[PDB]
Amino acid sequence: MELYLDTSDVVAVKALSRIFPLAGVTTNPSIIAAGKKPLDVVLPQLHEAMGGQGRLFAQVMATTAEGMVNDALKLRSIIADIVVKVPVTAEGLAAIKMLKAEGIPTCGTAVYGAAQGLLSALAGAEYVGPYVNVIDAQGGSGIQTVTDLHQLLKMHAPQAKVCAAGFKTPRQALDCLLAGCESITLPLDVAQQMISYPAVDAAVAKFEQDWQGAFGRTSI
Amino acid sequence: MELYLDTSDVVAVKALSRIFPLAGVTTNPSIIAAGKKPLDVVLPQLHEAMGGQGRLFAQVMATTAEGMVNDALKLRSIIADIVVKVPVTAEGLAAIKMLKAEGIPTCGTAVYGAAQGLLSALAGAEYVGPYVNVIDAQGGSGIQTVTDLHQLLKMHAPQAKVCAAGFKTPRQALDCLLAGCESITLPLDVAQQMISYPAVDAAVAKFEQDWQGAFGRTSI
Amino acid sequence: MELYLDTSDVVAVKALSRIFPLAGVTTNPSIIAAGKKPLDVVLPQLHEAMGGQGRLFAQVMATTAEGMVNDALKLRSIIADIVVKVPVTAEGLAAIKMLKAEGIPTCGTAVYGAAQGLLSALAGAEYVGPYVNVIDAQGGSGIQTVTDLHQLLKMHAPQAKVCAAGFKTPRQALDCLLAGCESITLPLDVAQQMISYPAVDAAVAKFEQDWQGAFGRTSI
Amino acid sequence: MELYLDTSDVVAVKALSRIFPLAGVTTNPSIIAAGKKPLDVVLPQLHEAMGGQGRLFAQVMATTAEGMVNDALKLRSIIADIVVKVPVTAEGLAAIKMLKAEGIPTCGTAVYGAAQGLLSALAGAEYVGPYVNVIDAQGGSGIQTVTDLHQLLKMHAPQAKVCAAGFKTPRQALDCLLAGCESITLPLDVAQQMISYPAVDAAVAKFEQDWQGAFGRTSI
Amino acid sequence: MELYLDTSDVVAVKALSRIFPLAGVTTNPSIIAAGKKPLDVVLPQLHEAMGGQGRLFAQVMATTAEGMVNDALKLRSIIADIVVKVPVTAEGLAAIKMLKAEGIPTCGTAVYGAAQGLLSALAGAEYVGPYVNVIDAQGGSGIQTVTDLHQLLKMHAPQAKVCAAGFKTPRQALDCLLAGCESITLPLDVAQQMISYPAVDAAVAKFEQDWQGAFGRTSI
Amino acid sequence: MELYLDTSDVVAVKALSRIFPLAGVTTNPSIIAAGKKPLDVVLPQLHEAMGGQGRLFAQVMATTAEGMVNDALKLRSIIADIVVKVPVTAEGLAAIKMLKAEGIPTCGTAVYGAAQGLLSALAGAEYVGPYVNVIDAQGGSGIQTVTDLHQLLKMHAPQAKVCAAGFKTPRQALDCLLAGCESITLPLDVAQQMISYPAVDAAVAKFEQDWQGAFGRTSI
Amino acid sequence: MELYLDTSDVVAVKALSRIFPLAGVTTNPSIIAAGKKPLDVVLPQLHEAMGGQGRLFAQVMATTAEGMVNDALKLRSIIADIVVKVPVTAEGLAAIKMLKAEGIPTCGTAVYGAAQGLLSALAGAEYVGPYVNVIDAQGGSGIQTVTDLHQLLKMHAPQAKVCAAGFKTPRQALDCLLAGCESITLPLDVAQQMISYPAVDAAVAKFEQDWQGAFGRTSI
Amino acid sequence: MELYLDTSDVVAVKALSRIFPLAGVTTNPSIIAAGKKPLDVVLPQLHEAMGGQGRLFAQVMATTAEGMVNDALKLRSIIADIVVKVPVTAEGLAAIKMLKAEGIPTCGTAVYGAAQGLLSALAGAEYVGPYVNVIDAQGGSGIQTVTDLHQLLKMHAPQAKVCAAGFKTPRQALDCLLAGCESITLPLDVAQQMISYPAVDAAVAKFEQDWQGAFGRTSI
Amino acid sequence: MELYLDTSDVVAVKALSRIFPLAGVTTNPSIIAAGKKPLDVVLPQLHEAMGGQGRLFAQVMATTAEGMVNDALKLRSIIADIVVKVPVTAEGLAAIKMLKAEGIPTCGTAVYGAAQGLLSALAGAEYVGPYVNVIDAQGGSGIQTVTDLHQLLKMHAPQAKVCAAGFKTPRQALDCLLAGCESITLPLDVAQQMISYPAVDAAVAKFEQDWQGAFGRTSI
Repeated sequence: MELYLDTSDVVAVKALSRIFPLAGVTTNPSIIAAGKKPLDVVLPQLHEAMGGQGRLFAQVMATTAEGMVNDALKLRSIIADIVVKVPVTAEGLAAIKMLKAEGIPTCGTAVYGAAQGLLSALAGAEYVGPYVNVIDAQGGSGIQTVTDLHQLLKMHAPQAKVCAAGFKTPRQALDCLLAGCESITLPLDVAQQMISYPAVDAAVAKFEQDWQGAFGRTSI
Repeated sequence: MELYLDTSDVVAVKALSRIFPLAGVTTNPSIIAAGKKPLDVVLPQLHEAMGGQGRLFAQVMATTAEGMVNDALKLRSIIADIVVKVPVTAEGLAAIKMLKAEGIPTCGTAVYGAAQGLLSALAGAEYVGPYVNVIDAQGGSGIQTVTDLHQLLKMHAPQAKVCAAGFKTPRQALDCLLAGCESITLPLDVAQQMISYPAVDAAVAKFEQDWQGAFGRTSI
Repeated sequence: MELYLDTSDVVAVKALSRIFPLAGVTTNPSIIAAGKKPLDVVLPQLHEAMGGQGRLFAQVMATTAEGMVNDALKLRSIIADIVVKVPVTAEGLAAIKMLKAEGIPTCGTAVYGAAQGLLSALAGAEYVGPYVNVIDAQGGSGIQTVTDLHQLLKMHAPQAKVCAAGFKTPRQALDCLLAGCESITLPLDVAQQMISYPAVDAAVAKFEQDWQGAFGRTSI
Repeated sequence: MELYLDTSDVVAVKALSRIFPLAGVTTNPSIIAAGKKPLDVVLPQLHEAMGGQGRLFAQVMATTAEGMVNDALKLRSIIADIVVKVPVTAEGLAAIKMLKAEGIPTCGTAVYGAAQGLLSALAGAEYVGPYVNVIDAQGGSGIQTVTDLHQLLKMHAPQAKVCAAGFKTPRQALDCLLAGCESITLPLDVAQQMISYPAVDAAVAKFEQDWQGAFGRTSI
Repeated sequence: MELYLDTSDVVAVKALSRIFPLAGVTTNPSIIAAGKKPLDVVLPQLHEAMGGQGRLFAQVMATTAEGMVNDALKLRSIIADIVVKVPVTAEGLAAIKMLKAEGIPTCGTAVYGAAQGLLSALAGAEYVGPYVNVIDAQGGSGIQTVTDLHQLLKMHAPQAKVCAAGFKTPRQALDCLLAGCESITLPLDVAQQMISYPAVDAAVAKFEQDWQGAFGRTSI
Repeated sequence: MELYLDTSDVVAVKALSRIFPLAGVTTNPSIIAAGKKPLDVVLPQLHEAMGGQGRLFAQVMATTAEGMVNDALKLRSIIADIVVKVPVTAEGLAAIKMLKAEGIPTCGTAVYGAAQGLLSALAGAEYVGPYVNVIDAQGGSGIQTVTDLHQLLKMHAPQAKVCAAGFKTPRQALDCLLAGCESITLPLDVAQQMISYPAVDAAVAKFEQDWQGAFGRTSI
Repeated sequence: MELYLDTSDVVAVKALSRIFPLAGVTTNPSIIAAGKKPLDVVLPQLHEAMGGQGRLFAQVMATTAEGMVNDALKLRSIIADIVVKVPVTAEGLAAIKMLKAEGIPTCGTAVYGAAQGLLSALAGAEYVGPYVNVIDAQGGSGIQTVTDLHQLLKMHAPQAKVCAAGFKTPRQALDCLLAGCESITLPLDVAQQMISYPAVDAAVAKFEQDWQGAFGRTSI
Repeated sequence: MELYLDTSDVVAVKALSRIFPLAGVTTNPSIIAAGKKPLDVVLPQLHEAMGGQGRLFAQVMATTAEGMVNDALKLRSIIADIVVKVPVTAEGLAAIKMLKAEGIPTCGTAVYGAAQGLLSALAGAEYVGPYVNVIDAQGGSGIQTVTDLHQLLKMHAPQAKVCAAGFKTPRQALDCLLAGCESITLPLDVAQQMISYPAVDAAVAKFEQDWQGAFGRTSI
Repeated sequence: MELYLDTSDVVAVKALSRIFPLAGVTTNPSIIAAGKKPLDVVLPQLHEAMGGQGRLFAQVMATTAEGMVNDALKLRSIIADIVVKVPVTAEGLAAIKMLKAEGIPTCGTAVYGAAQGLLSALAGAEYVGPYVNVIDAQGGSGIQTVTDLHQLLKMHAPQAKVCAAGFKTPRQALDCLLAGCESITLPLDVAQQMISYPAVDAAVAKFEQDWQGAFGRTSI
């Protein structure tokens, strides 16, 4: 499974890169705007924070398919192996098709339904990104949409993967993973929650207390 | 998965060919009549609109099996690699058998039950076309019939595929695809509905608004 | 069960009132605009077309809760026993609360999720109308949302009913009814489709043919 | 449960009335034509065969709703307590409504879908008759349609009952009964099959053989 | 739940009457033949062995319905409150109907299918007896038949009960009871197996051993 | 999937051989007796009707295993590649074992339970034939028995196939096929029913009507 | 729900009586032996520890049914309202029957199967005690046996309750309660585990810490 | 699937070897004692009865692991390819381990739980024998235990098989086989019941009767 | 499947090594403290007790990731092929990553959720050890967490295994194994319970009694 980070925070990415088995860092225009720095500056910094390896995601700005292709070329110039993000629209689907014809990896973002994600995957997208929280806030079920999308990708576009995003709680990520999602991207808060357990600290303290009682020291 | 268009509209087929990953265009005598132009004039136009590639479907008009074979030969003369469509009747099954013996690819159309579609597939048809809307309007369940037909084809005629048609809503197409259908043909209204999401437009607008707020421009 | 018509066509309502066991006619601002006539003119006409009985639904146009209440009072003045419709918003929920305090029956329209419909029902709404086709076109599942809403209403607001709307096919209405919906409103096309079966005509013709063969007469 | 006979055979009805707990005899124009005698002659004969009790069903022949009501009045004149049968069409639904207004029991025949049967039941029909064999031969599932219709009647029209017909095997009748159908009508072949078991005869013969072995006689 | 004994063994019936909460004793011609004594001699003995209470079952031996009625009258003369047993045949169903008209309780024996048992129950039988062992030995499933019969009786003939018989193992009786059967009749071997557990004896021995260890005695 | 015909009607077999994708013709002593001609006369005629290809089934008539083997040798002499049919009895199982040792393909007929069919398959039978209608008329469930038998053959005798027979309706055949049966044999009535749909004829008529309206002719 | 304690520890019973909503205290000969004091001494002490209320359980020690009845009379003399415990054996069932006839409340202990517990309940026992841990250690499933016993008691002996015992973990008690058990008896260790949660202590500490931070005190 | 016989009856084994596709003969100390002859005499006789082929099972009698290994060596001396049987105890598990180290095939008998059977299989046993009847008589479910054991063996010890024993009815064997058991051992009564069907005899008689009616003879 | 022992008792490990098919011995700081001897002394003793083979587990004691790596190196120095254990924390995950980079096998202990275990497995852990009892004593479900963790490992980290720990009853271990866990570690009490069955002893005694009755001796 590929575990990505949904942030542009370089310091946090560096801090969590040595803890998590991160497969990359994933960004969207809102995240970049929150970062306040441009792509040509952020993307090298995020790549360095991951140790020079990993896989970066960036989203296009244009609305026309040709503009999306030009933005994809710019992103590939900034980062050689970047994976574009492209909203799944009519122009988005056209741009995905052109990028597939051009050999540039593409990702179908702004996916709200299983059929839309499947269309993006068939167009040539390597990843299809549904936002669980946005779909849940749209009155639907993000987990059900993600499960349907994963089933469709596996049975119809086996070369495509689902990169579920938009998690408010670690339970959402667990549910998405149990649905079979081949990839997942977590925000900093959710990612930190996934590893912070007070029960683990209590158990470690109890182990150390028993060690002191039986030996009188803490090491070894 | 093969995604076809259930239309004879050349302009719309050309417009949607660059958006959708179309595997071809599918037609029936009613669609052709609505197009008001003959097969020898439409089929070349539909093939050109698809970019010179793809897989066209045309339906025979004869009632006798020998007449159906003659119509299939005429269609193959018009388009070299066309896939005939043949109603699944006694004469239809006979014609499917003869076409299989002749190497011409055939498609079992006018399928109202899973067993009828399985008979068409066993006769030699590569595709079996159940009309979801017609079956639903016949008092039955189009999705259940399509699921049964797909299961029967997969476990009895693995070389045959289900090309579900007759969709009034994108949800019907999604349900058919989740049932495992190897192919699907959408009408123009349904196909357009599959890619038009106001929520996607709103999300893109929000992304651009954040981009402007944080940088003051729209591109890159 | 209450069967309503989602139309403002007075002639069609009159024609279908003697066929269907209609409980009333349901209208929304788009339907009224398509009707091209004002509420003070349409509503008496629709009531008369129903035979002077039944239950009419009309939707408020104000955005503020107090304006919503004023529009509700105007509608009640036009039709004594009309059931208002109110979009389920913050101001919509406030207006529903005031109308409940005022004894005016209210309906929660523009419902996109089960929880929103439950909030409308708890505020005091007698009906909660989710549009199945709109929710389906929003990337979700209209039938699943309707089922969840009905379950919530039955186990939490037993005095409220679900009036499922927005049907493209009779199968959607059948699925909603099988989910337990206490009410359903159909457009003219879907309502007509539910009663027109060619198989029934063929069976009646066969019965008459057998009657002629055995008796040589058509009547009795 | 109400057990009816789908026949106009007076001798067979008399023979099976003393065996089965028959609730009535059910007829359709094809059955009457096979009988070769008119309603004014058959219906008194069928009523007498049942012992002067039971509940007879006869089907109207008119196409217009007013003609349907006239035929219903004629049938009621022939048999005082007869239950009409009326195909579920637009004119059929209108005639059902008029008969309900007139206090004449009505039955919705020629039912091909659950929604059509529910419409007939809501119009005022006490019984809704789906033909399992006809629906099965129409490419659908008769048992599934009957189950859906029964669920709809129970949860929406509790005063209506399902009288499943068109059985080729006793297993179909068993499946319909297990679905909860409140009534069932069997043809003579199926009805006779339901009670004829060679295993029962063998077991009785074995019991008599043991009785002879232990006692030497057959009686008592 | 009514617990009966499928035997004519007077000594064993007396022995097990004080252990089991028996509702009566059930017999068939084979069991009586194995007993080697006539009904007029056995039935009083079986009634006395039960303490003068309980409900006895005896089976008719005639083949014609009138003969079955005469045998039922003879049995009622022998035992005032006996419950007849009548094979579910055409003549058996006729005899059940006559006995119901005569007020004599009847039981539908020789039941091999759920529908046959339902017919017997509708005819007027208070109990319906399927033999689990015989149905299992006939290639079918005795437990499934019993479950279907119980469901049919509960939803169609609520006044009738299922008295499952023909058990080779206590697990069969447990499965029948878990299916909801209102009554059950066990043979001597199965009935004895239901109460003989070596584990219970071992646990009692352990309890007594602990009592001796802590106190030094066995009583109190 | 192998589709056989359960008949000895040479003319009907010839008529349906060019329509259906028949794998052969299947016969039993009752069918042959209805044909009124001997095996040495029928079997060559049935083979010729099938076009000189296909796979014929004939049933032995002896009661002893050695007699069954002799009858199998006689049948193989009449038709070189015939598949014997052998009732699954003790002598039947012995004969199946001897035929397997002799290299003659064998078929286990007269199968009433899943265990009996599995025993026949293990003995060496290539096909196991359960009669759905006979099992259904025996009080059990033919479809359940067929499903259990197919499961057992698949997990225990993978070299054996289930050839379901005894169909009264096409729905039974569809249910058997959906259970996974590798083979099916249909009678003439059921087989003809599977391909005759009035809806298909109506749809073809509508297609021709649209063709005439838009073009003014019927061909091409 | 009745919550009992499976112990004879008077001090612990008194300590836990003010914490738990105990319905009584339950004992068996092994527990009493571990207590090292006789029934005439323990039972008054246990009753006093519960505050003079509640319902005590004691087990007979005789093997013969008459001896069991005598022990039950002795126990009732010691404690007026005690609920006896009686192993479900042949003599145990006889003793249960006599106690039911005598008006003494009885409990079926040493229950290893659902059928044995149902027999005890039908004999007249008000409670049936399956030992979950003993059944689990016997190779079976204690939770499944308890669920089956509860279903049987509810559908056959509605006046009887299941008092599940023999718990090693609180999860076993939770599973038994979720199965519908009307009563449960916990050992001291399991009962203490049910209320001791370190997470609750941590949450309370956090609440008090926030209270101190925001106000600077601990009370109110 | 491997079909064994649970007997030491040489004459019955010889009689049933030519009917059943027996894979061997299985024995236990109780069966041998019923045979009244020693292993050195019975085992050669049973091997000869099977035709010199098949796979024999014999059970050790020692209580210590070393004595168990000595008994296994003695059994292997008597029969070269015998499959030992070893109760799954602590010493039994030790003996299974030693026999696996020694290359002697071993079988885990006296299995009462899925975990015990899995332990035996992991120790090295090729077969694991649970007695369905004994487990059922122990208050548990033999079929559930067998299913759990088979699942555990398949997912944890794929080289081990389940040889279900202790059948009172053929339905138990059918249930075990449907659970996927790779082997089964039947007693003579159950084995004979599995092949004796009166319905098959009746069907054969009907076939011969039709043959006589149409031809006038019995052969061919 | 790998069966480990969750103990540091050298004598018990030696005793149970010849009975169980142990794959190793698992230890934690609390277990080691209970052992009262250091790792450099216990680990050689535990390895010797297993016969010089097996796979030992030891847990690090440091809190920092670098200290965890140093402790892992010390453990590997003590035992060449030891499998470390590392609590799944942020520092624990970092240490797991470094150990994977260093080629040292690692185990993710102190796992309280499926997602935490999956993170440990992705970081590089060969095993993931959730404590069933510790999770159950935290208000959750240990079996459900173990099942979710195993599913996640199989579908996302196929190279990792689940080593379920913390069992109070053999039923917990059976449930974990039925969930598919590739490994399991048992405490001495639970391990002993899995092999000690009084029923097996009774069956062996009965076998020996029959042997004496039929032969008069105990051996062979």
